[PDB]
Amino acid sequence: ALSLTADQMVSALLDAEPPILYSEYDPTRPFSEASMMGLLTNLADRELVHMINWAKRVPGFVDLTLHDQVHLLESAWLEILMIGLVWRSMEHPGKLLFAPNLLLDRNQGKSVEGMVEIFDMLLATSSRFRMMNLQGEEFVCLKSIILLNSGVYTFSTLKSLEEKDHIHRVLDKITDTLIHLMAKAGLTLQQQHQRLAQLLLILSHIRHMSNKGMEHLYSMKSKNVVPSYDLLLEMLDAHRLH
Amino acid sequence: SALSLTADQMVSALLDAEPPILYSEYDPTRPFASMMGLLTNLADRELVHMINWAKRVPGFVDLTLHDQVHLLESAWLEILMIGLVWRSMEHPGKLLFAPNLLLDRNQGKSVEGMVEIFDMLLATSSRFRMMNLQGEEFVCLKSIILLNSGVYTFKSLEEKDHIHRVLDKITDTLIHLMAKAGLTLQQQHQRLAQLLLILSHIRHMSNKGMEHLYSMKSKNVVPSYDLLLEMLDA
Ligand SMILES: O=C(c1ccc(OCCN2CCCCC2)cc1)c1c(-c2ccc(O)cc2)sc2cc(O)ccc12
Ligand SMILES: O=C(c1ccc(OCCN2CCCCC2)cc1)c1c(-c2ccc(O)cc2)sc2cc(O)ccc12
Repeated sequence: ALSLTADQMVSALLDAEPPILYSEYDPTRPFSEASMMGLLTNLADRELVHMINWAKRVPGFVDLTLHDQVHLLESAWLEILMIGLVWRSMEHPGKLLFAPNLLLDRNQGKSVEGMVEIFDMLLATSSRFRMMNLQGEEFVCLKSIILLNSGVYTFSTLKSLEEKDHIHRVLDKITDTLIHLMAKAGLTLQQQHQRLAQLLLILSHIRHMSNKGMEHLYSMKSKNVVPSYDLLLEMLDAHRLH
Repeated sequence: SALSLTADQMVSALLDAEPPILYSEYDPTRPFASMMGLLTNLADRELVHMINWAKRVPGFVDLTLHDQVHLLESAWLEILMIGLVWRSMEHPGKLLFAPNLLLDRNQGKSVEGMVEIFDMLLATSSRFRMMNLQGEEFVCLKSIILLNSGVYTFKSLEEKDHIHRVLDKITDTLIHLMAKAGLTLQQQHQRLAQLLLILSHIRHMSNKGMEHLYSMKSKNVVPSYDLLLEMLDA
């Protein structure tokens, strides 16, 4: 993994991209605002399975222990859902494209108590992507950075010092990769550094939205909010029988 | 105008703007639970010095008062935390809230819900330590937190463009520092990225800290709009 070129890094990330899923309901029937959370929950749950298989294709990720793979996904899963949402919504001002058949605006967000504030933050992030003219190759680098970065500070065993050093090396490679993309695009050295910072600073906002969103989901008092250790392990820990 | 400062002038302005290190307010002859009262009192006194510092960050006072207040509302606990982490850098295993208030994680356990965030703060300090973070870099990072934390949640696009122009100059300033220190272009990029990724962790800690503070049902957690505006002293 640490021997990939920038071009190989981009290529592997582009190839790992998960599909765009649809909301599960009959589109010949009228839409009901009262079904919204149900629809969003079912969508998130199905997306999680594809997220696990995307994560396994992120260079350097399966080199980690399964325990650490689980912890990174525990920390990052809602951030990853959210940056994916923002990316899908970038070309639809004022809207959030949860699915091609589930395109919502903030007035619809208002029907769920406590949701509109987060809605508004997601919309502003989509606006920022648009203002920056964020490219696909840049987007997949950012999403991989979220996966590797978000949980790396909340995990001192010898094996684990080895894990953190590996993560930091892979992160350095993704930085090189972003710079390569920007250079190949024709940006000056000054413009490369400035845009690199602009991209990375957005990740602080994505982390903020993830924490506000998590607090919001917990406030709904559903039985199931986060993916369990066991659920994630089961999905991550495949046998070699297939 | 602020946008015309050189990288060297930006660094000097930020170093000179640095706030003082305050002490905890307690009688050291008296027996030492009341931990939260001490920390609350400390943070409350730190805030006015934070406002004086923000007014000295180049470009900040070119914003409307309304927008200055919004930025401080968003950033104040992050700023207190990166300050704590910086002060704690040479004290492995402990958090230097003040020179007369140096606590370890065992003392953090005495307050329900605190030790998890305590541990995150200690880890961030260790990361700064291992990166050999310099004072010149620290004051750039802290200025970035002030300008960046609220910029995605706001004439208004003129204000945002201004903020992003100032952020760009601080990026330029960070790179300049690293170049003078003899880092290669590759190392310059990589170090900039490593520093900015730590800011996501600091945002995370601020979020969890805020939840914790709210979970204690205290008199009040966030500084009000009116308090901040008053301290800005129009
Ligand atoms: O609405 C959701 C959402 C709903 C349920 C979720 O989790 C359901 C619990 N489930 C339990 C098993 C493990 C996986 C999660 C997650 C997101 C989405 C979001 C959200 C927005 C605002 C807010 O205040 C809270 C969340 S963002 C998002 C992106 C998606 O691709 C899908 C759903 C979503
Ligand atoms: O303990 C505090 C703290 C206590 C009270 C605070 O706010 C009190 C409310 N006050 C109201 C008027 C405006 C200012 C805030 C803020 C921080 C500090 C921190 C903390 C750590 C862990 C955790 O779970 C929660 C907080 S971090 C910190 C750094 C400081 O320089 C000072 C206090 C602190």
